[PDB]
Amino acid sequence: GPLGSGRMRVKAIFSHAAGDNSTLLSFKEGDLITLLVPEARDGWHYGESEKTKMRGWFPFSYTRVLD
Ligand SMILES: O=C(O)CN(CCN(CC(=O)O)CC(=O)O)CC(=O)O
Repeated sequence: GPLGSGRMRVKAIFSHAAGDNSTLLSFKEGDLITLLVPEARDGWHYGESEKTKMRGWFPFSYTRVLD
C-alpha cells in the first residue's frame, strides 16, 4: 500500500504505569497508541504514544482498537 498506510491505533481505556522500566509504555486513559508490531504476545502489545512519543510494551487489555 501507499507509504504510511496500514497504521493501526488503539485508545487507552485504562491508564498504565511503567514505573522505572523503559521496556513498558506508560499512558493515561484517553491517550492513543500506534501499534508497531503485528500482534500482541502473551497479551502484551507494543507501540508509540501519540501524546509522549515514547515506545514500549503494554497490556492490550487496557486498550481498545480504533475503527
Ligand atoms: O467519536 C468520537 O466522539 C471520538 N472517537 C473518534 C473515533 N471514533 C468515531 C466514532 O465513534 O464515530 C471511532 C472509535 O471510537 O473507534 C474517539 C473516542 O471515542 O475516544
